[PDB]
Formats: sequence, structure tokens, C-alpha cells
Amino acid sequence: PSLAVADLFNVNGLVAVVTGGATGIGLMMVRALEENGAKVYIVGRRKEVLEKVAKNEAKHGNIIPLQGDASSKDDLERIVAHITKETGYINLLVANAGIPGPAPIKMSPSSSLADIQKDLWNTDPAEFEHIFNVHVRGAYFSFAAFLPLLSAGNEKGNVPQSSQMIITGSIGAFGRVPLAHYAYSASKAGVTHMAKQLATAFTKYGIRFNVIAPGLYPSEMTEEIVKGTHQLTPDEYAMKVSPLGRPGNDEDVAGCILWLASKAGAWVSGNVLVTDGGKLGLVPSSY
Amino acid sequence: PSLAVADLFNVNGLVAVVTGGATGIGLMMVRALEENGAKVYIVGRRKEVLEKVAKNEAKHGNIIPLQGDASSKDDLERIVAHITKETGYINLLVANAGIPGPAPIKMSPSSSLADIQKDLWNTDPAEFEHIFNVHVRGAYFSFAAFLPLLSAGNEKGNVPQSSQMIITGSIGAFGRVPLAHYAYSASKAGVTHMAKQLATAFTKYGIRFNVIAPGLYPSEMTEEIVKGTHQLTPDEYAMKVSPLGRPGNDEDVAGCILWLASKAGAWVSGNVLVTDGGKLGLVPSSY
Amino acid sequence: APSLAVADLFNVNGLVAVVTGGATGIGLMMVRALEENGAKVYIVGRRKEVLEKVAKNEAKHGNIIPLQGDASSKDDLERIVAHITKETGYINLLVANAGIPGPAPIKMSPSSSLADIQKDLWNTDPAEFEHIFNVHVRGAYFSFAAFLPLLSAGNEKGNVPQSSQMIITGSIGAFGRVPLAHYAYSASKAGVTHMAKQLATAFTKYGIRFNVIAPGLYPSEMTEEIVKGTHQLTPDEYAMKVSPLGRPGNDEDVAGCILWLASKAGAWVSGNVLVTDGGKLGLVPSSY
Amino acid sequence: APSLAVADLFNVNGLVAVVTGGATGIGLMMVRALEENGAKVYIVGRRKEVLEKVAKNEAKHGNIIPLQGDASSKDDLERIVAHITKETGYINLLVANAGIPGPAPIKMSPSSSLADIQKDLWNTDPAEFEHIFNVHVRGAYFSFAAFLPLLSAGNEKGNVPQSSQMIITGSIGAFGRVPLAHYAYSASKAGVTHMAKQLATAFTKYGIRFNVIAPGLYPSEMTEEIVKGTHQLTPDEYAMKVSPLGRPGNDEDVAGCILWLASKAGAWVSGNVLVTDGGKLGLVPSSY
Ligand SMILES: NC(=O)c1ccc[n+]([C@@H]2O[C@H](COP(=O)([O-])OP(=O)(O)OC[C@H]3O[C@@H](n4cnc5c(N)ncnc54)[C@H](OP(=O)(O)O)[C@@H]3O)[C@@H](O)[C@H]2O)c1
Ligand SMILES: NC(=O)c1ccc[n+]([C@@H]2O[C@H](COP(=O)([O-])OP(=O)(O)OC[C@H]3O[C@@H](n4cnc5c(N)ncnc54)[C@H](OP(=O)(O)O)[C@@H]3O)[C@@H](O)[C@H]2O)c1
Ligand SMILES: NC(=O)c1ccc[n+]([C@@H]2O[C@H](COP(=O)([O-])OP(=O)(O)OC[C@H]3O[C@@H](n4cnc5c(N)ncnc54)[C@H](OP(=O)(O)O)[C@@H]3O)[C@@H](O)[C@H]2O)c1
Ligand SMILES: NC(=O)c1ccc[n+]([C@@H]2O[C@H](COP(=O)([O-])OP(=O)(O)OC[C@H]3O[C@@H](n4cnc5c(N)ncnc54)[C@H](OP(=O)(O)O)[C@@H]3O)[C@@H](O)[C@H]2O)c1
Repeated sequence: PSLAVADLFNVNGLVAVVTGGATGIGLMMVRALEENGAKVYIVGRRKEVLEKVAKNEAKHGNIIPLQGDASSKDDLERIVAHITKETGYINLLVANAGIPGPAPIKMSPSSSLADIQKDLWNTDPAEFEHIFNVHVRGAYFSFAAFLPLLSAGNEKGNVPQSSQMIITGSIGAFGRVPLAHYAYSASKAGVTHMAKQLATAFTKYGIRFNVIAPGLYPSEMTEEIVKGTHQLTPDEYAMKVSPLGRPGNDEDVAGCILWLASKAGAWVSGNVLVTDGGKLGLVPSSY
Repeated sequence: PSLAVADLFNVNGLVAVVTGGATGIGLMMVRALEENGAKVYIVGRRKEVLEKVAKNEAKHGNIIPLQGDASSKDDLERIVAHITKETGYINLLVANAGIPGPAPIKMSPSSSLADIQKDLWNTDPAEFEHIFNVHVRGAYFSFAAFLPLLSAGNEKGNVPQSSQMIITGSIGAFGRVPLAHYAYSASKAGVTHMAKQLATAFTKYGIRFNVIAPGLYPSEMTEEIVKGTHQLTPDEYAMKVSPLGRPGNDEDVAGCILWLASKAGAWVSGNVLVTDGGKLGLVPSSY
Repeated sequence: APSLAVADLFNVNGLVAVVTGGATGIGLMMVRALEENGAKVYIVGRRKEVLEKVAKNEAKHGNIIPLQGDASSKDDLERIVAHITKETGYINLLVANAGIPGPAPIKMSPSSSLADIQKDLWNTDPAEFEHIFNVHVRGAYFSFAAFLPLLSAGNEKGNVPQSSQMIITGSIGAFGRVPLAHYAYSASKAGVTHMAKQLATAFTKYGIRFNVIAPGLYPSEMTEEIVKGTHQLTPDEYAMKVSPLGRPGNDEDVAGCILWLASKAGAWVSGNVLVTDGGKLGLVPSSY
Repeated sequence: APSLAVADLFNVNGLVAVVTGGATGIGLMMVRALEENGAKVYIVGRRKEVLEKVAKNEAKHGNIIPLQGDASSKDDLERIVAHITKETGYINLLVANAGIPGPAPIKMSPSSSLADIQKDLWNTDPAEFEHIFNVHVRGAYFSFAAFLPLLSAGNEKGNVPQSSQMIITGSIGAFGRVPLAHYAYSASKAGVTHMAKQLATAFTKYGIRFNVIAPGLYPSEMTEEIVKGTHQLTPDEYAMKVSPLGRPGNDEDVAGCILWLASKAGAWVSGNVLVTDGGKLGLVPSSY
């Protein structure tokens, strides 16, 4: 019953997998996990980027890059086989990979309703379709693929906490003001619900499910939005970014992932972690 | 300020469109709407069924059958053009079309976890992908297609209530026990959220959005589940069907659609109508 | 019979109903629609002279029976139930609509320092607080506890095909995260809304359905002033403080809700939160 | 500095905290982790002798300062704030953890008639009701109103990089729709949970973040009996009344939550409901 931070929150010997682990939020996660004792497979579509981050960003050489398309049912099969070969188990799957939606439907006070349909109808049917394959379908099959590996990590018992899958949702799953496209938000709402359904099914089998629901974070997606923020009256930053007056950072993400992956988070299943800076309390939502 | 039921709840002169209007729930809607004064275009993929129901089921000959694929962006364009030709406006779009998901992942107490992945991984990637095109993408483009027609119904002013789009969700959007496949539920959660986002955007433009969230109803999907119910201890019917001891019926659906489409419902936007017989209160949910 | 006709579906002929706060504001619009469309409606208030006017003047068939009582007082409920258990023997529908406004709201004007806003916060009286909760939550609980035999009897007399039912007037303040009243009002409505979902979970299996009506802005005795104030609002503020449809609610809106849920149309509804808000909730920070 | 190291991220060195109910059960596990990891922790209870034991015996650095008071009493709060305003001058973290169990729960056994279940329902005492709401909701409000200067001061002293913060111990009973306690307990927790979201909406812009910890089953003074009872449960009932992970919570679980939200790790969290339930909520009817 040692309550020291270094004992509670370390992830020594934890074997983790992070899709989208080489940029933005996913990167801040693997940097937190590896610096504090873990072996973190990062899975991306760009073999570079995965490489550059495996070297350079590791502090102990425990970022193992592993190229794959987390939405492709067959790339998952080859990625699982490899990790079954090289390691035999994992303890933590983090479904963080994500795309931005179709272009947002712009509604400027000087847009007629006739113009806003022009926008609405232009949206391409194959995009708004794909965001759903990455965010929802892709999460489902990621779980289906690693479930033996996750079941094995419970048997090896290298960590006292249960095997666990974390899913990067969005506060867009609750924010009712379409700041992106209705498809990003709708897919995040869909994956957030599926996550609660999986915790309902599979916690009894010893695989806990949790959702991290981020506000505004500097990633490759938000690169431009973050640049734009520098041009906002305080009262706007406070409503579009955070009333605490900043977007999130490495340490914020480090706290979340380290809390839920360690023994501290060993009894958490079905939690939606809202790390938003307080933004959700300021926009119309359903949280 | 006449408060008589016949004055409040009539839909005389209302021009409505109901996808999936020729079977199950959608049928009970168009029968309620047409019997009480409306012109109801029913849109389906089977030209028959739409026909059989246009004759036979109408009581005033105001069911106009109109074949189309409500998910196909191009069939919507031809359906809109036709209704713009023949009528010029609509007052009410009802996105009721729906498919059942992939086969549910069965979890029988005598299934090992090794077996339940076998199930989970078998799910086809093109199905769990399509339910999302019908339920979410298909709803979006249905709104995008009829938005001029809905904007016109506000101008013709044949009814005092605003133009309105209703979307048939599901209590599966909140039920956390996967009674179907995680994709049905996840798509319904996604469309339910998009509906709240559209009410947030477009009520100010005079198009109200509402969701009907049905429990167990005798349709073509539930045909078998309803047969199976006859074999349940009361305490099971009460938890899998309704603690009131029956599934829903024509009059239940008639009440919902007639309430939200008439002047009675003229001030409702953003409501999720849960017509479930009380089931949701008995299963793990997030409502 | 499968009559999908408005006059057959939505009539409340022979329905015996009880409406607390039934003589002003929202509660009045409910009794006027229930009685006009065939019901016998007991209205329960404390101001007996207000009940008598409504019962004589607002009825169209003389079926508003005024009956003075304090719906929060456990002992007034006991005497009210008895009168009905004698004069009538059963009810089909209990409507817990009685409500008070909270303590004074905490003013947060852009030119208030945080030092000033505590001055406000701390001034709130502990009894106005502890009191809004007795009317809205405790008062609803005991109203249900008192009428439960009468509600169980209405299932036996079977004068209506729908189950016996209790409706509770909550608020969109149960989900709205910007307090337009005191944190006590909103917190009590959130509390009663949840208790209502818990009662539908318990008691639908025994044939008493529970539902919540969650109103936006409605002209009542509580909102009178706020409604007067609305007349000085840019369209854009009005669309956000009131409704993007450009009006507050009215008799017919309330008539639709209560007539839908009390009739055979609503006979299969239990655990629904009916949000009749004009779309406001979609515009303010909420948790709906 | 961007030290992504557990000892740098999650330490609470120099944090000045206040924990109501900090001498038993959950509140104790919080102070033991805050103090062991570097904080000065005022514990506020009514039983002064229980505060003194914990402060002498459970500290590892002698930084548990016992301080008797009634967290629901508006006037005891006034005297507590003053002591701290003199002895210390600021706080960084207020934890409203004090709580009571409700009235006796309404027993609904399969062999209870509905006539019997009203007997139960109506027996509930109007004061036990009106009282659970004063501790859980009213008591939380005035605790915030009292410490708001002290919380505003901790932002100025800047002994920690994170904002001043108030945490509120809610319950998964705020979402669980099957009442395992009285409808009053659940309804008060739902009410305080909502007020907490409303306060984060108001006061994060002024630099006081609000968050809710929502516990499942934890061994405290309130749950002692229930925990004893669990030892006679088929695995399947235990998985549903307790947790599908097969245990109730413990010191380390609570330590993780409070240390995550009070440290620099949690410095950007406002409006989060932390559900630490072992997965129970996913198994019972809920509204989360
Ligand atoms: N940043 C924010 O403010 C914010 C807010 C709310 C939610 N989120 C969520 O945070 C998550 C992370 O995105 P981010 O913000 O960190 O943006 P980012 O910097 O663009 O990271 C996205 C990552 O996803 C990977 N990825 C995308 N599709 C993939 C696939 N099919 N297979 C494997 N990897 C794939 C990309 O790697 P490749 O391109 O090499 O494949 C990329 O590294 C997303 O789910 C996003 O929705 C972010
Ligand atoms: N019944 C229940 O218990 C229940 C419960 C929860 C939710 N729901 C929802 O209720 C809605 C109605 O389904 P139902 O229960 O009435 O089942 P149903 O009897 O099978 O009705 C479904 C209808 O959808 C139509 N449809 C499907 N895809 C379409 C498309 N792309 N374009 C046009 N029409 C299309 C079908 O017509 P065609 O086959 O001719 O195209 C069919 O008439 C669905 O959204 C379902 O998810 C039902
Ligand atoms: N008006 C709105 O816009 C609005 C919006 C959201 C929610 N609501 C809710 O609607 C309800 C009130 O409706 P309203 O706005 O129409 O209020 P109102 O015009 O002020 O009338 C409320 C009625 O409650 C009665 N009442 C109060 N306490 C009572 C008690 N202990 N026993 C018996 N009767 C009692 C009052 O009659 P006596 O004083 O004579 O007893 C009064 O007639 C409350 O639940 C309120 O929160 C209203
Ligand atoms: N234990 C669980 O499993 C669980 C689950 C969900 C929620 N909770 C919540 O956790 C909180 C209680 O934690 P617990 O379960 O550990 O309870 P506990 O063991 O009974 O201790 C609660 C503490 O509250 C203090 N307290 C009560 N009223 C007070 C007041 N007016 N002023 C000051 N102190 C007061 C008591 O100290 P004195 O009596 O000496 O003042 C006591 O030490 C409540 O909010 C409860 O609803 C607990």
C-alpha cells in the first residue's frame, strides 16, 4: 500500500500499443509511457515519422516503430502476428489514430440559407464515410485484432492492472456546435458509445475500456487552428480554446495516459476522461 | 387558442416525406399522418411494397409512392426534383430508413473468450460500414437534399408550425448492452448526436430537428425477435421487451409522429423522444 | 380499436387527474387542456381563492375540482388523498407541477470583481436553499408516496386503457449549465429529474409510468418579469435567452405535451424526458 | 519544465489542501496520499477526536492539520476559513468529500406487495430527506462560497503552477437508476454533480476549476456493512453489486484519482466527472 507517486504511477514493464503514436497527441502519450518505463509499439502509415520518433524521442530506446494501417483489417492481422512473435502479449491498446472530417460546413452571419445548402450538399460521400472507418470501424477491428494479445497480458501478469484498451474520442462527441464537420463529431459520438458498450461487455473478461476526450491540443490537425488563435480577443480564446487561457500540452496528455495505464487507474472502466481546459462547459454540449 | 384535440393534433395540408415508409415503424407513421390529413411521400427501394401500401393502406389516397435509395446521393437528387415538380415544397422530412447491423456478437455463458474473438473478428468490414452509410451518412444527405423543399414549406406557410426533420434513432443509441451489433448501436448514437447538432445549427433558420428513439416494435427487422418473445418468463419479457408487458403498436407510433408534426409539436426542437415501454430504465444505459 | 384518429388517440375522456400548481402558469395550461378534452382534474394549490377562480371561470365542462393543500407538506397530502379516496376512489394521473423560484440568482456582470461575486454567493440564505429542494424533490417524492394507492386503484377501475402515470415538471435547468437562476433551482431540478428516472426504473413493472416535462421559457407567475424584459433584446439575444424560433411557449405547446403523455397515445411512454424548450437548450451549454 | 516523469508530474509538494470528511473512508485515503506526496492538508470533521488520531497517526510528515467544523453549517465555515486565513493565508484545493447516507432505503423484495412498498415509501422521514440535501448540495455550495477568497489567494501566491481547484465527491448514484440507497441520496448526488458542472462553467474563467470524483463501492464507515455482506455472493452477483473486476476499491485507487487531479498533471482539467467504479455503472441501468 505504498502511496508514493513513483510507485503508483510508474508503467515499468508495461507493454503498450499506440496507433497514431508518432504525431500530436499520440506522440505525447508514447513519450510519457516510454520515459516512465514502458515498451510502446507505435503504429502509423508513414514509415518515416514512425522512425524519426523511435530514435530522437525515446529516452530508453523502447519505442518500437511498426508500420500499418490501423483501419485495414489485414494490416492489423500482420501487426498482431509480429507482436505475437516478438513479444507474445500486450497490456494496453491505445486507439488514437484519427483523421479530420470533410471540410466543415461554414455558416458565416452573411451566408444565406441558400448558400449554406450549397456547402452542405457539396460534402463528398466517400469522405463522410471514411472518417467513420478510421474512428469507429478502425477502433472495433483494432480491438478484435489485439484481443488475444490483450488476453495474454493478463496471463503473463507482468503488471498488476488489467489489460486495457483506451480510445481517443473527442469533446466533439458531446459538443453540439459543429466546429468541424457533422461527420467528425458524429463518428466520435459513435466510437465513444461503442467504447461504453465494450466496457459493459468485456470488463468481466478482464479488458477494461476507457475514453480520453480531448479539447484543443497542438497536433498536425490543429496546426492551423492554433496559429489562428493568436488573433482572438481574450473572451474568444476563452470560448474557442480554454477559459484557463491556453491549449493543452505534453504534460496534460502525460497525466491522463499515465493515470489510466498505471496501477493508479487499475480500477477504472467506462470512464470518459474530459481533458478540455473547461471548454465544454462554455459551448452547447450533451456531457 | 382552441385546445381541442382535433384542432391541436390534426395534420391537414401537411406535406411530408417518410423514408422507409412502407414497412414496420415507417408504415405506422404514414398511416397516422395520411388518415389525419396529410400528403405523405413514401420512399423505398422496393417499388412494390411502396405500391401495395399506397393503395390498400391509404384512407384518402394521399400516400404517393416514390422509389429511391435514401442513402444514394444521386437518387435523392432525382427524388427532390420530382417533389419540386409535383408539389413545390414539403413541411416534414422523416428519416426513418434503417437496416440491421452485421450479425450480433453472441456471448453465451458457455463461450470462452477465445471463442468470442472468433465471433468479433468474423464481422465483415463492408457491412459495419454500410450501417453507417444508411443511418448517418444517409440521414445527412437526406437533409442536404430536401433543405430547399423544407425552406419552401416555410414560405408557402400552409401550416403554422415550422418545417421539420425527424430522425428515427434507437434506444440502442443509449443502451450499453449490445443487443444487436456494436455497429447498429454506434451508428444510432452517431446519428442521434448529429441530430442534436443540426437542431443547434438550423432551428434559427426555421428547420427544427427531433429524434424518435424506439424500443421494441414489430417491423420486418424484429419479425423473428417478436416470435421469440412468446417463449419468455414474465420477468424476461419485462426486461427484454417492456415492463408494461407488450411491445409497441400502431397507436404508440401514431401518437409520437402526430404530436411532433402538428401544431402541438410546433415548439419542439432537439428533443429525443424515447418510446420504449420503460425498457431503457431496466438495462444499462446512458440516457 | 386501431383508430389512428386524433380525436380517438388523444382524447382524455374519463381520465381522473391531479395537478399540483394547477391554477397558474404552466399547470393552468395543463388543466385547461385536460378538462376541455374530457378529464376530471383536481387542482391543488395553497391559495384557495386562486383555485376557486380557475375552477369556476376556466373550466368548459365544470370538471376542475379545486382542492387546497400544500403539496410539500406530508400531512396535507394525507388529507388530500382521503378526500379523493372518498369522492372518487381512484386517480389515473398525478402531475407534480408545483414549483418555486430559487434564492436570488448570483449576479455575474462583466464589471463584477471576484471579490464582489463571493459577496453575492455567500449572501444566499441557507433556508431559501434548503427550501427549494423540499418543494421540487422532497415534495415530488411524498406526492407520489401519498397517491400511490389512488394510482394503483386507477389501474383496477380500468376507466382508461393507459396505465396510471405520474408526470413531473422538471426544467431545462436540470441540464443547462449556465445558471439563470440560483444554483439551487437548477440543482433541485436535476435532482428531481433523476429521481423520476429512478422511479420509472422501479415502478413501471408495477404499472405506474413516470415521465418528465422539461420546459424552456413559458409565461407564468415566476417568468412574468423575465417575459417583460425580453421585449428589449436584439433578435440575436432573444434567440439565445428565449428561443431561436422567436417566441416563448404558450397554451397550445403545453396542451400538446400533456395531452400526448396522458392519452392512449402516450400509453407506452415511461422514462421520457420531454424537452419543450423552443430549441434553447441546443444554444446554451448543457448536459442533455 | 517538460519533465514527463511520474515524480515531477504527480507530486503535490507545497500544495495547500482542505478535505472535508478527511478522517474516515474515502476522504482519509485522499489525505494520506496528498500528505505522503508533499502537501499540507487540513481535514475538517465534526468528531474532533477522530481528526486528532488521523492527524497524529496517519501522517508521514506531520502535515495533516486537524480542524473541527460542520461543513454544512454556514457559520462553522466562517470560523474555519479565518483560522486558515491567519495560519496560512491561502489554499490551492478544496475537496468537498463530506457525506451522509440517506434515509433508510425502500425495500422492494420480490415478495413485497405494492401495498407494502408504499408503507415503506411513506414512512420516510421528511427531515432525513431534507437533510441529506443540506450536506451534499447546500453544504458543498457554502463550502465553495466560504473558501473562494482563500482559493483566489492561492492563485496569487502561486506556490503551485496549477490553478486553484475545488473537487466534489459525488457518486455513481448520480447516474445509477436503480436506487441502492434512498431516492434522496441519489437525487442529492445528481443535484450536486450538476451544480459542479455549473460552477466549472461559471468560475473556470476566473481560475477556479471544478471537478467531480464519482465513486463506486469503497470501504468506508457507510459501506462497512455492505462490504461484510458482499462475502456471501455468487461471483455473478458480486460482479454486479460490486465490480466485474472482482473487488471493491482501495487506498491506491483513491490515491490515483486525487493525485492526478490535484497535481500539475490535472492542471488543465475542469468539468470532468471521474468515474472510479470498477466498471459497475456499465452493468446497472444508468444515465452516464
Ligand atoms: N488535437 C486536438 O485538439 C484533438 C481534439 C479532439 C480529438 N482529437 C483526437 O486525437 C486523436 C489524435 O489526433 P491528433 O490530434 O494527435 O492529430 P495528428 O497529429 O494528425 O495525429 C493523427 C495520427 O493518426 C495516424 N493515423 C491516421 N489514420 C491512421 C490509420 N488508418 N492507421 C494508423 N495510423 C493512422 C496518423 O499517422 P499517419 O498519418 O502516419 O497514418 C497520425 O500520426 C484523433 O483521434 C483526434 O480525433 C484531437
Ligand atoms: N422496430 C424496432 O423495434 C426498432 C427499434 C429501434 C429502432 N428502430 C429503427 O426504426 C427504423 C425503421 O425500421 P423498422 O423497425 O420499421 O424496420 P423495417 O420494417 O425493416 O423498415 C425499414 C425500412 O427501411 C427502408 N430502407 C432501408 N434502407 C433504405 C434506403 N437506403 N433507402 C430507402 N429506404 C430504405 C426499407 O425499405 P426498402 O427495403 O424497400 O428499401 C424498409 O421499408 C430504423 O431506423 C430502425 O433502426 C426500430
Ligand atoms: N414557467 C417557466 O418558464 C418554467 C420553466 C421551467 C420549469 N418550470 C417549472 O414549472 C413549475 C411551476 O410552473 P409555473 O412556472 O407555471 O409556476 P407559477 O406560475 O409560479 O405557478 C406554480 C404553482 O405552484 C404552486 N405551488 C408552489 N408550491 C406549492 C406547494 N408547496 N404546494 C402546492 N402548490 C404549490 C403555486 O400555487 P400556490 O402558490 O397558490 O400554492 C403556483 O400556482 C416549477 O416546477 C418550475 O420550476 C417553469
Ligand atoms: N464509500 C463509498 O463507497 C462511496 C460511494 C459513493 C459515494 N461516496 C461519497 O463519499 C462521501 C463520504 O465518503 P465515505 O464513504 O468515506 O464516508 P464515511 O467513511 O462515512 O466518512 C464521511 C465523512 O464525512 C464527514 N462529515 C459528514 N457530514 C459532515 C459535515 N456536515 N461536516 C463535516 N464533516 C462531515 C464525517 O466526519 P464526521 O461525521 O466526524 O463529521 C465522515 O468522516 C459522500 O459524499 C458519499 O456519498 C462514498
